[PDB]
Amino acid sequence: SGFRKMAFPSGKVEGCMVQVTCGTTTLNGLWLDDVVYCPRHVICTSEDMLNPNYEDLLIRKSNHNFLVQAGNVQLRVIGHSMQNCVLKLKVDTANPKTPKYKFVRIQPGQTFSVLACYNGSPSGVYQCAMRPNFTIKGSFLNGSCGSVGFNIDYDCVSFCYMHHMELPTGVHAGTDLEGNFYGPFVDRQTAQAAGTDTTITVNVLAWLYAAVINGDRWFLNRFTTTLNDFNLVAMKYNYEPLTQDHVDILGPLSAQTGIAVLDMCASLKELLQNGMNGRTILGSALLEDEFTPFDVVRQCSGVT
Amino acid sequence: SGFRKMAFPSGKVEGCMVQVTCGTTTLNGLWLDDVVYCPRHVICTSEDMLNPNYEDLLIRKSNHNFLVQAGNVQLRVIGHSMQNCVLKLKVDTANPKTPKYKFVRIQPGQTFSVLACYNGSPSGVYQCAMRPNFTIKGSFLNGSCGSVGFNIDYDCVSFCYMHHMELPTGVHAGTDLEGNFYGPFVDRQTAQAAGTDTTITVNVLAWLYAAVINGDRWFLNRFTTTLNDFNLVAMKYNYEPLTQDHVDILGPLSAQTGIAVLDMCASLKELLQNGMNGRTILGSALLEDEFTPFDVVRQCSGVT
Ligand SMILES: CC(=O)Nc1ccc(Oc2ncccn2)cc1
Ligand SMILES: CC(=O)Nc1ccc(Oc2ncccn2)cc1
Repeated sequence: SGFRKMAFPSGKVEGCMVQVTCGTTTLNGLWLDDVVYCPRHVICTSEDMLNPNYEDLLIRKSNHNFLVQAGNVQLRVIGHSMQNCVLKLKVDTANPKTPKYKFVRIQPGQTFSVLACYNGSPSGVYQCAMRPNFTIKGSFLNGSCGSVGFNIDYDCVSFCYMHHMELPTGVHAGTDLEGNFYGPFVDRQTAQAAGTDTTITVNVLAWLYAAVINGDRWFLNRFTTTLNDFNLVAMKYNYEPLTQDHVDILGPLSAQTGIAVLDMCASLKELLQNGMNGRTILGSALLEDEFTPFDVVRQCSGVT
Repeated sequence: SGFRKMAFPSGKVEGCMVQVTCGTTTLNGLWLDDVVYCPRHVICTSEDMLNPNYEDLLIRKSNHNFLVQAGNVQLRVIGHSMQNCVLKLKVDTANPKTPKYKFVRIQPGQTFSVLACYNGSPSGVYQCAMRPNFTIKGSFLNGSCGSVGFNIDYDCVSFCYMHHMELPTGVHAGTDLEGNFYGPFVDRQTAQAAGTDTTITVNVLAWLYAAVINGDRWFLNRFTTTLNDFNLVAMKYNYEPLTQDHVDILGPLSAQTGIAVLDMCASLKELLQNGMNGRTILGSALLEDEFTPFDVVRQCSGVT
């Protein structure tokens, strides 16, 4: 029993982290097979960042201007290309620790672990969600760029995120491992205002299930609701609309607990309208939205 | 910027996790050098657990009754002893992945990462504190016993916890790696009521510092207080007494932010007396007490 914000074990990703230096910029790269992936803004000064022309900056760089260090051993760069907002550095050595891996582009509301790194050295791991405005609320200092977000399915690491930017509001923007930004963000130091940070309704319901399963039941009420009725209250509270797909996804938690999804919706409706009245749910004073239904089932069943 | 509940990278501990089976009980062991550490209740049936005589149960066991599996390779057990509440199984092979390590007994209020495991396979990592009543609020299902808590200093893993028990109230009890329980708890399935779960005041102040450093400043007030005055309010709110040692420990955060410790105490005093009024601090609706001053300095400076 007990329910924790749990990251995936980080070991398989720790074995992929390298330091990339281009002139006076150092940040992190991901070494998979004989390729190192890193933010293309490694080639930028902080002055470059105000209005970089990446293609033009890049022409001045040779393979030997990219210094790749894995632990305290330098890798030899034998090729470099730009793919969208990532650089791919071909090195002469396949990472001996390459795990089985996929590159996946996640949808907003999906959760992932981040291995926060500096000079290619891991400092910590934490669990995130891709917010509905395609930001993440990370912990990222200068030198953390190239830190990656991932899920693990048994032995297969699915890489979903690479850290590129802190927006002036202190939230985080980044790309998939094809170098495409999540949302409308760009690797330029300019005004970039995120949209509404809505609450991931389906994740909140999952976490209310997780709570019931762990003995926190005070918020269970006598009411039900309908998707359309619930969704009027969701709109009012900057909660994502709930779809029949979300209902279906919560089906197994519904089954395990014997609480119909729409009953738990009515419970959430009362929490939104009445607040917590100084009470907590799984040790939180607010409604947690960074557990997916899959996360709740994994953690509550004990998947390794 | 941003501030996250961050675990240590788990890789060095993942390389130490094995499965220990004694008859029909399977749980996790820690393989360091040629020794595997595990809860001594591996030798118990769930019936044994109601009133186990460990010495008497243990006499019936031979080296070959202990099945140690590292990945899908069996280790050969050449010795077993009981030390307090842990079994030490001598195996004929030194773990090739043994990191530099220490066994340390932490004090209440100190934080650590847990690698939650099942059948010797890691499922996740999360950050904890030893509560002032010597419990932890973990996430631990059946088969999770032998899962360990640790800090890392650069390359040296300090092991501080091994998971033994879920108390009837759903909180967690365990030992150091010498097999001594934190607090008054015992490896027996019986009424064991934890004391008052007080809030780790020094950790809350550290986290208010972390917040100020990350731009959450709304709770900064015009008041100061004294240790004795603050401590009257702490008592009332089941907060640990603040000592001059805690003040000293917060000194560097004080220096970095230019907010005297007693001013931040007066800020906390107002939060305790007035509550949050529906506001948040680093995305929490309650005062977080599972960051140490060391944790705040590490995460805010970027230590790897
Ligand atoms: C686009 C730019 O500004 N400079 C650049 C041009 C061609 C390049 O050649 C290349 N090499 C290996 C694989 C793929 N591509 C690399 C970098
Ligand atoms: C205490 C008990 O009930 N049974 C037991 C007795 C002596 C033991 O010998 C031993 N062997 C190696 C190192 C240290 N000790 C082991 C287990």
